[PDB]
Amino acid sequence: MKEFYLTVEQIGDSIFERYIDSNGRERTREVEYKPSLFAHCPESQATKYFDIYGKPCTRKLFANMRDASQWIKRMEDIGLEALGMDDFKLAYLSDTYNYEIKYDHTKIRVANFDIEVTSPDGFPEPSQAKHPIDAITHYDSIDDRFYVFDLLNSPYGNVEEWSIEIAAKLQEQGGDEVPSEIIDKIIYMPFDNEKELLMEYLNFWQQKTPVILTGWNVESFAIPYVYNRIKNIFGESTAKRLSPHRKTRVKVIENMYGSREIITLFGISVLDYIDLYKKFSFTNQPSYSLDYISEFELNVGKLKYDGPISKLRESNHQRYISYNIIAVYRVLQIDAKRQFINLSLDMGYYAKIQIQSVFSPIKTWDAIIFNSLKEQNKVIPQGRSHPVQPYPGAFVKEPIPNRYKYVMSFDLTSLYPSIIRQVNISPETIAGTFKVAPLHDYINAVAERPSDVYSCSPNGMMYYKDRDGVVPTEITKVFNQRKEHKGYMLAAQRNGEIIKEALHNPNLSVDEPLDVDYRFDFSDEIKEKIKKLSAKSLNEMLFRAQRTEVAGMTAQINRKALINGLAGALGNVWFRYYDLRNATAITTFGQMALQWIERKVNEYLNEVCGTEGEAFVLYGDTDSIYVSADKIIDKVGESKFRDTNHWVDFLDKFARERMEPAIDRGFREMCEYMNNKQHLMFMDREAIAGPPLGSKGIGGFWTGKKRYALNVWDMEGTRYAEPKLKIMGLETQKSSTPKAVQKALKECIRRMLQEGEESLQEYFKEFEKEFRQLNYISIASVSSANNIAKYDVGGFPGPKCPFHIRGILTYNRAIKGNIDAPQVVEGEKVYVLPLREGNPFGDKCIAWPSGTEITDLIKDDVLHWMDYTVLLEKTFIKPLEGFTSAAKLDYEKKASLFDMF
DNA sequence: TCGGTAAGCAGTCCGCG
DNA sequence: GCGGACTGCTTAC
Ligand SMILES: Cc1cn([C@H]2C[C@H](O)[C@@H](COP(=O)(O)OP(=O)(O)OP(=O)(O)O)O2)c(=O)[nH]c1=O
Ligand SMILES: [Ca+2]
Ligand SMILES: [Ca+2]
Ligand SMILES: [Ca+2]
Ligand SMILES: [Ca+2]
Repeated sequence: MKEFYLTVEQIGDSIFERYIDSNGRERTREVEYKPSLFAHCPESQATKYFDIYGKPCTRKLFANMRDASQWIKRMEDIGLEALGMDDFKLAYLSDTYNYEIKYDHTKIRVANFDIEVTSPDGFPEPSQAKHPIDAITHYDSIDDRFYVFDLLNSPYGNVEEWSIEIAAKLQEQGGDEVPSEIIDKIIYMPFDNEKELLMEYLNFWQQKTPVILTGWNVESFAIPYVYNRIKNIFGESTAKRLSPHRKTRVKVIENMYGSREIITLFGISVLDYIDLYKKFSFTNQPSYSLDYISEFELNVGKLKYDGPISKLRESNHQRYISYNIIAVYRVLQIDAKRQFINLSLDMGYYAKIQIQSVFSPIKTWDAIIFNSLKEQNKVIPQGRSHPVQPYPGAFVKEPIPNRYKYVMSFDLTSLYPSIIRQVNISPETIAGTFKVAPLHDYINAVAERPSDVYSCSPNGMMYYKDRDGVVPTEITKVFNQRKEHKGYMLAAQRNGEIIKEALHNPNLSVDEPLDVDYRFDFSDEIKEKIKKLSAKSLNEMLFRAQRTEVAGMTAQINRKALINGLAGALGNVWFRYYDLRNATAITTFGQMALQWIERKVNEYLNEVCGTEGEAFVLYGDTDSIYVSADKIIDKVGESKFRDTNHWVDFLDKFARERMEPAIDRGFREMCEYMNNKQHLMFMDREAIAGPPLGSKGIGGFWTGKKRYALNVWDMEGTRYAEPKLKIMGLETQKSSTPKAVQKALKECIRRMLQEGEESLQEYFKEFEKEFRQLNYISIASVSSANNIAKYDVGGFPGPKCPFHIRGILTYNRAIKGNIDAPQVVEGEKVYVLPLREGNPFGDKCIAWPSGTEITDLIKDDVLHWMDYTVLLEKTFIKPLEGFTSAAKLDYEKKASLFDMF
């Protein structure tokens, strides 16, 4: 097999590399790598190395990496550019793996672990590590085993061994329900003392050294705790055995308001799963406890126990250990679904970076561009210091707030990357500038044509047309990968809808789910077989189709995020290729493209309808337009359609056969006007929306910019079994909105769009009457909580104290003195409830850590004093009033002359 | 929360005769 | 009471 790296580090003058050799074995080597850097040289000097602008360079080979670093410093002292890859390990990988890396995940040791630490006096601080580690569960992907290290004797209690037999039993048998599929994979090791436990764990780690190390909060808790505890008991040298090269560093992570410490383990790649999830999931959750995320992702129930976690080991050691094991498994289950480790490996090996560097789009693109340029013996520029400067972004149209009955939307494919490719925007393709007219003049095609030679953006920049820049070349490669995965995602989505339709008529039989590839549209033969399947088999197939869609979504949306990240990196001062001329060339071209095509679409539809000056485009944001289709439907007449699907078909065909060719002609003209390199503005129909045929539903409404709701029948070629609400920006979509209120507001919207005013009034009346019975957690608001200290004046709110922070201060006074009460953590999320006048907490609200029940001490008083009237007005009535006023509807029935009968 | 801009709403403070 | 200046937080792209 072809060799591939696992990890790489620089330690002084050596590169330490772990890798898989040509025979598939894991090896380690230390290499005295001699790096090269570059200086500009005279034109009359033979070289094969050129910078990105075509100026000749001489290569300087150093005796060691320290010599190279010192040379960079002296070049700064002189005032001359020091060119080349200054991150020597990236250069090492580029020289050692000079081909497209083909990796074999089965050879990569991925470890998932979790620790338990009993603590009487609050949260066990990892930097102190003053309490025994009393359990470790460590799953190894190569062994496919859960290694369980269990402390039986502690200063906080002596316990009996954990029983695998009880662990396996149902909770209704008094068991812990450890999933049967992992029971045979557990290797249980009990210990008489903590010193022996940790010594054995280190010997185990030496034998089975993680390449990828993951788990939940491992970077901020488990790793520093284990390192510091071993340090405290045995000394520094022993703790450093967690690194295969015996090297560690305390790293200070700084933010806006403070800092924290993590431990860097040289020769390991730590990918904390909470951080993978936050980067790659595109969710914003009210809590990031593993129980909360597990319930959201997997629909598994919360891990139930009695009393505080600090007393769990002593009271129920059996459950304590089972729950440690289950926590490790839940992370593996989330990854089986979301496939974030797979994604990280794919992108890391593609770029040729340390795998943990996938968190940084700047580092990722630096490496991709470096490797690409090196292939042509070109030499990268030195990174420079720049002051942070604001720059302009997208255009968003101000919509007229209203109901909109029939709507079709259109959207540009991969806009910012397509602009980069069309215009040919790159550091080395800058050709010069032209004299800019107001943007309006380009939009309306009255400005002078910018150039007869170069490719232009309306910010004034011109670009070469003779050859593609490196940024367009490399962005195209990742875009093509994205396109492939998006295809699989959409096919799985369409396949899912076929199964949903079939589920209306399930067959009374015993059979099996079909063995199919859900990434490809079902054949006619498969469709025929599906129509004969049982509900059991169909539901299994739906679950599998949906898992295939999730896998495709992970792969496509994150490749989209990477290519959009390159457009953004051009506007980040830490990027080697930072240039506001290029960042603004992208965003300004986008503003023009949207407004240009709004004009062309209005012109086309006014012509087909025989009117003048009427606005068909009701809204647009960045690269999308929303078109009123009422007049199109009315030209046919509603009574002429057989059912909803009939007019949906008609609009689908109108969009494809009439509107898209008109849009294409419009953009081709724009490409010629700007003299661009290649026409790549591809705007296809996205949504077809409207009320059910014959209903009193309103179809859709807008309240303002980035705030609308549509009843959608077809999305990007997926024809839904049931209409789907597309809601953007409204409170239903915000993590700050109470869970039960999101649900109620969504039902109000559904009723408005699908059924009409009377239906809305009926539901509102019921919600208002019953909502006080809702569980307190479900009606609590949520907020991140920063700067608690800034606003705390002797335990009371200082000037301008935010509402949620006020709630935290209230909580802190109520729990004062208690060492075991859950503390609110700076920067994390809290639940918030309003309090009625004259409550014993002495303020108008209270807040506590999100994802948790409020502590028993004050729970009774919180429930008794919760202000339901304020809660309802603020979270439900006010947003609903906004929706209904915009849609010209009433949520309460107004008096009529009929009330007289 | 270590890792592009536009823009909405909640809440504080305070003016507005 | 509602709007502007401002902070804080959270979305849509
Ligand atoms: C979603 C998103 C968009 N944008 C910018 C760049 C996008 O090209 C532009 C439009 O966003 P989108 O229409 O969401 O995305 P897209 O056009 O890149 O891709 P698709 O093919 O799925 O339509 O907004 C960002 O800069 N960052 C982001 O996270
Ligand atoms: Ca735990
Ligand atoms: Ca788009
Ligand atoms: Ca059937
Ligand atoms: Ca869009």
